[PDB]
Amino acid sequence: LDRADILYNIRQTSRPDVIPTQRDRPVAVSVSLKFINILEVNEITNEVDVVFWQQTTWSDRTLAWNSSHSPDQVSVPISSLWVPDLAAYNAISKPEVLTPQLARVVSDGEVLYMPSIRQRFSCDVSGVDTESGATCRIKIGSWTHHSREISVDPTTDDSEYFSQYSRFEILDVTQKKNSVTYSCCPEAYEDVEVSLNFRKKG
Amino acid sequence: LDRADILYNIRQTSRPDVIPTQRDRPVAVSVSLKFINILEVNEITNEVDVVFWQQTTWSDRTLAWNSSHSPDQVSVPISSLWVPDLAAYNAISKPEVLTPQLARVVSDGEVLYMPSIRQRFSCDVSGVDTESGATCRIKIGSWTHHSREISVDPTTSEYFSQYSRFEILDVTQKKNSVTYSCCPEAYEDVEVSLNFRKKG
Amino acid sequence: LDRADILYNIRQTSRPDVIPTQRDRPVAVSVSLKFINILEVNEITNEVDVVFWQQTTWSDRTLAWNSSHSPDQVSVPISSLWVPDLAAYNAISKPEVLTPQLARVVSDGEVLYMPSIRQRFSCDVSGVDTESGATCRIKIGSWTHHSREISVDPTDDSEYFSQYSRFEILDVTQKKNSVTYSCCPEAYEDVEVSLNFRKKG
Amino acid sequence: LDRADILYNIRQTSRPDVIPTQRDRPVAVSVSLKFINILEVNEITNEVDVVFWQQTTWSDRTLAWNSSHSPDQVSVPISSLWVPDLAAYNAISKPEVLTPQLARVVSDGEVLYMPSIRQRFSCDVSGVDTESGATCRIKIGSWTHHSREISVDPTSDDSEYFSQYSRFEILDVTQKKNSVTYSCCPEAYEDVEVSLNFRKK
Amino acid sequence: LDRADILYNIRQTSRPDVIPTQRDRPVAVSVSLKFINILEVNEITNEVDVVFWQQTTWSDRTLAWNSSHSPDQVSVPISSLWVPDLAAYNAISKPEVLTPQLARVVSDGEVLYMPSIRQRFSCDVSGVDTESGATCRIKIGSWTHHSREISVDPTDDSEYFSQYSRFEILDVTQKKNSVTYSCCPEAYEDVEVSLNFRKKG
Ligand SMILES: *[C@@H]1O[C@H](CO)[C@@H](O[C@@H]2O[C@H](CO)[C@@H](O)[C@H](O)[C@H]2NC(C)=O)[C@H](O)[C@H]1NC(C)=O
Ligand SMILES: O=C1CC2(CCNCC2)Oc2ccc(Br)cc21
Ligand SMILES: O=C1CC2(CCNCC2)Oc2ccc(Br)cc21
Ligand SMILES: O=C1CC2(CCNCC2)Oc2ccc(Br)cc21
Ligand SMILES: O=C1CC2(CCNCC2)Oc2ccc(Br)cc21
Ligand SMILES: *[C@@H]1O[C@H](CO)[C@@H](O)[C@H](O)[C@H]1NC(C)=O
Ligand SMILES: *[C@@H]1O[C@H](CO)[C@@H](O)[C@H](O)[C@H]1NC(C)=O
Repeated sequence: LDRADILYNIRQTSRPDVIPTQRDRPVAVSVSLKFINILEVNEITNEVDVVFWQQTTWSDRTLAWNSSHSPDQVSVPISSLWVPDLAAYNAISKPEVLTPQLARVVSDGEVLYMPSIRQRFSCDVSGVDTESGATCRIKIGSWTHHSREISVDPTTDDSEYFSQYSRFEILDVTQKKNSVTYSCCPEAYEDVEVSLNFRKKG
Repeated sequence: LDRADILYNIRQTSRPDVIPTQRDRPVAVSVSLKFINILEVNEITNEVDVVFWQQTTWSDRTLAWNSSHSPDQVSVPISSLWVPDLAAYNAISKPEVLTPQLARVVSDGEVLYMPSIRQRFSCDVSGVDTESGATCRIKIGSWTHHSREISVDPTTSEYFSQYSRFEILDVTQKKNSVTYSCCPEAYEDVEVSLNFRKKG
Repeated sequence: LDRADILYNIRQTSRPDVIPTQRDRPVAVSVSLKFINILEVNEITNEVDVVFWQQTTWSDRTLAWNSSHSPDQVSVPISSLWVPDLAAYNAISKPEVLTPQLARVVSDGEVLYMPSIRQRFSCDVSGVDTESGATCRIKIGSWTHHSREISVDPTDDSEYFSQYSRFEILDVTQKKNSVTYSCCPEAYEDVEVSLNFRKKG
Repeated sequence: LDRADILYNIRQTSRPDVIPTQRDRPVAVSVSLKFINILEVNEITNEVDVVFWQQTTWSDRTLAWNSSHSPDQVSVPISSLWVPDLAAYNAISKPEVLTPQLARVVSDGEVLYMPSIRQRFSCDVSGVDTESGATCRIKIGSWTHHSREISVDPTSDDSEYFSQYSRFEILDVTQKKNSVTYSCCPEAYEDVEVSLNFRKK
Repeated sequence: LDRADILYNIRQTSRPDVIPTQRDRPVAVSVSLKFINILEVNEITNEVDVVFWQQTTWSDRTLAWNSSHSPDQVSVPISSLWVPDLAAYNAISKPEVLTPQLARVVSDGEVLYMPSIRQRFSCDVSGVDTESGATCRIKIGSWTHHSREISVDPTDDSEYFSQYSRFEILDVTQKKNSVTYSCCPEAYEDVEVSLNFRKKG
C-alpha cells in the first residue's frame, strides 16, 4: 500500500460524523495543552489571551492498515476524520486555529491532532504582578458525549515551547482529570483541568 | 442498530428544511438561557456583551428509532437536523457560537441543542453600579414561524463565572405572545430578565 | 400537499440564479426599512452604525402551489430561492445579517424576506445634537438589474425602534429614485430612505 | 432563448479555471476605479482606507449566444465565470466586497464585473492637510498571468460618485498603464497605476 | 494540448491530499520571504505585524504534460493541488492571504506558489529605535511532515519593501535548521528568517 491508496481508502470510507466506539466502551481521548504565549492579561476583567498547542490523541480502528511494505503514518485533513467535540468551558472567544488542519494517522489507527490555537478565557488573573503569580484554570471536555462515550485524560518542561519574548513567564502547569455530574443530566462528563501558574517578568 | 446505522438513517432522511409539525399542531420548543459571563457593559450606550448556554429542546418524530438493542442517544451535526429559526429581537451582533455545532438526539425523537453563544444586546443598563442593579430584557422567538407552527416556552445563575466584574441578582424567563400591526398571526417569544450589578 | 412535499418541490426546481420576470415586465420588488437601533454616530467623519429590518417582497410564480388542502405559507432558506441583488450605495461595511436566512413563501408565489441587518453608512450626521436633528439618506437598489428587469418601490416610524438607544427618530421617509449613469442607456431604480434622528436631551 | 436557458448553458459549460484567450492573444482586461469614499487616513503610518467601484471588463467568447428573440444581457454569479486574478500590489488588507458578487454578461461575450470594495493601502499620505493635497498611488495587475496571457488597460469623471459627506475631497485622478519585467522572470507583467490626489476639506 | 485540457487533466487527477514523494525520498520545498511592509511594532509586547510574499517552490511530477505544441505553464487554483502544510512556529495570528489563491505550474511539474501574507509574530523587537535595529526571527516548516517526507531549504535584499513604511530593512538572512523535539523520534526541517530592521526616525 502507498500513501495515495491509504488516503483514498480513508477519504472513501471516512464517517467523520461517527464516534469510533469499540464494543460499547468509551473512546479514550488524551489532551495536553503546551503553552506558547500569553499575549494579553486584564486583572480588572479577569481575561487572558493565550496561544497553545492542543495535543490530542485517540484511536480509530476503522482507519487502520497493514504496515508491511507500507508507510507507518500519513497526514490526513481533519474534515476526512471523526474528531472529538472538545470545548473549553470558560472560553469567551472561538478557538482561532493558526495551523494547517491536518492530523497524523498511524497504521494501527492512532490519530494525533495538534492545532495551534489562540483563544480568550475568563479565569483568575489576581496576583499576576506578584512573585507567586496568577493561576488561570481552563476546563476542556466533550460538549455532547458523556463518560460512557468519551473519556478525557491528561497525556503521558512546562516552558520548553513557551516564547522567551512574552511579557510573562510560566512557573507551573498542572493537568488533572475531573468527572462531573450536573443537575440537568444523569450521566458524568469528563474534563481535563489545566492550571497555568504564570506571572509578569520583573 | 449501531451508531453508524442511526447516523446514516438521520443523514439520508432527516429533512432539515422541514418543520416537524404533528397533525397541524405547533412544534413545542423549550428555551432557557444559562448565563455564564457578562463581559462588557456600557451605561451610556445601553449595550451588554454576554456569554450564555442556550438550552433548546423539541421533538422530531422523523428522527426516532427502536432503542431495544441500540444506543438510546447519538450526537448529530445540526446541519443534518431541522433546528428552530430562533433570534433575539434586541441583538445588535450576530450570535458567536463558541462550541461544536452538535445536538443530542434521543431514540424517541427528542432533540437537545445547547450552544455556548457570545452576543451583544441593546437593553436597560441603568442602575448597574447600584445595589438593586440593572434589569436587561432579551426576547427570543421564531423569526418566520407564528404560534400555529412554533410555540416557545421557558423551562422552569448556578454556572455564572465567579471571575466576572458582575454578579447575577435574579433571572426570570416568561412567555410572551406578540401580534404586530403588519401581520394577522401571533409570534411567541421567551422574555429573559437578567437583573445584575457591578461587584462592590 | 404537505410542507415536506412543497419544500421538496421548491428545492428540486429552484433556479436561484434566474430572475422571475413575467412576460418581459420587471420584477416589482417592495423594500421598507424598519429602524431598530442607531448604535454609533460620528459628526466629524459623517458615519452612522444602524440596525434595521429590511422588509423585502416580490412575486415568483414558479414557487406557487394549489393551497386547497395544503399550507398557505412555508419558510424556505434563501439559498433555495432567487433573491433580489440589493445593495446600499452609501454603505461603508458589509451587511451583518443578525437573523436566520429564511424567507416566507405564500402559495400564490409571493415571497417575504426580512433580515435584521447591522451596517455602517456615509451620510449627513450634521445637526444630530440639535432640535431639528440630522437627516441620513440611505439608497438601496439592484446592483446589476436596470428598471426593465427590477423595479424597487417603497411600500409608526418608531414602532420597532429601541427605547434604550441614545438617539430618537423624528421622521422616516422612503421615496423612489432613478439613476441613469453616463456609461449606460438604462435607468437603475432605488428606494431613498431619509432617517431624521437626534441625540436624546 | 430565455434567461433561464442562457444561465443554464453558462452554469453547465463555464470553465471558471480557464483563462479565455483567443488565437494565443492576451485577454484584454480594462480596469477603472471609481472612488466613492476615503474613510481613514494616517499621515504617520502612510495608510488609507478607501471605498471604490472596481469597473472590470473583458471578453469571454465561450459565454456568447445569438441575441435574436433573446435577452441582450444576463446577470451571472462570478463563481460560474472566469474572472481575472487582479491584486493591488500595495494593499495591506484583503478586499472587503460590499456588493452582490454578480457580473453582467452581454450576448457577444463581454463581461462587466464592478464590485464595491473597501480596502487599506500603503501609500504617500504626506500633504493631505495642505492645499495641493496627498497623492496616493495604487497599482493593480494580474497576480499570476504575464502580458502574453493578460493585458490590463485603463478605460469622464472617476470622482463623479465620490461621497459629498467624506472629510476628504478629490483634486485629481489619473489612471496609466505600466509594463514591468522583474529580474526573477523573463516575462513582462502589466498593471494600471491609479494616482488619487486628495486633501482634507 | 490547450490550457482547457491541461486544467481538466489536473482537476480530474491532482490528488490534493497526497504528498508527491518519489520512491519514499522527501519532497524538496524551497521557501523565501520577500518583505513588503512592517505595519505595527510593539517593543513592550515584542510583537510585529508584517506583509511578505512567501515564495514557495516544489516539484509534483503527477502534474507534468508534454509541452510540444502546448503552453509551458498554467495558473491553477491551490484547491486543485497538493501544497506543503507550512506554518510559522512563532505566528500569533492566522495568515491573512491578500492575493488570489492561484499557483503557477510548469509542464515539467514544478509549482510556484507566492501568496502575499499579512501576519503577526512574537519576536525580539528590542533595539528597533537604535542604529543597529531589531532582529526578528521567523521559523517556517511543515506542521505534520518530518525530514524524510518534506525538506525545507532557503532559495536581492528588500527591493520590494514599501518606501512608505515607518521602518527600513538593514538585512535579511534565511538559513536551514533541522530540529528533533523530545516528544518525537524524527527531525523536522525549518527555514529561519532573520529580519534586521529599525524605525526611520
Ligand atoms: C386545486 O385544483 C383543483 C383540481 O382541478 C381545483 O378544483 C376545481 O375548482 C373549480 C373552480 O373553482 C371547481 O368549479 C371544480 O369543481 C373543481 N374541480 C375539482 C376536480 O375539484 C381547485 O380549484 C384548486 N384549488 C385552488 C385553491 O385553486
Ligand atoms: O444539558 C447539558 C449537557 C452538558 C452541556 C455541556 N457539556 C456537558 C454536558 O452540560 C450541562 C451543564 C449544565 C446544564 Br443546565 C445543562 C447541561
Ligand atoms: O412579516 C413579519 C413576520 C415577522 C418577521 C420577524 N419577526 C417575527 C415575525 O415579524 C414582523 C415584524 C415586523 C414586520 Br413590519 C413584519 C413582520
Ligand atoms: O456599469 C455600471 C452599471 C452599474 C454598476 C453597479 N450599480 C448599478 C449599475 O452602475 C454604474 C455606476 C457607475 C458607473 Br461609473 C458604471 C456603472
Ligand atoms: O517580483 C515580482 C514577480 C511577480 C510576483 C507576482 N506574481 C508574478 C511575478 O510579479 C510582481 C508584481 C509586482 C511586484 Br512590486 C513584484 C513582482
Ligand atoms: C500483513 O501483511 C503481511 C504480508 O502479506 C502478512 O504476513 C501479515 O500477517 C499481515 N497481517 C494482516 C493481514 O493482518
Ligand atoms: C512529446 O511530443 C513530441 C512531438 O509531438 C514528441 O517529440 C515526443 O515523443 C512526445 N513525448 C515525450 C515524452 O516527449
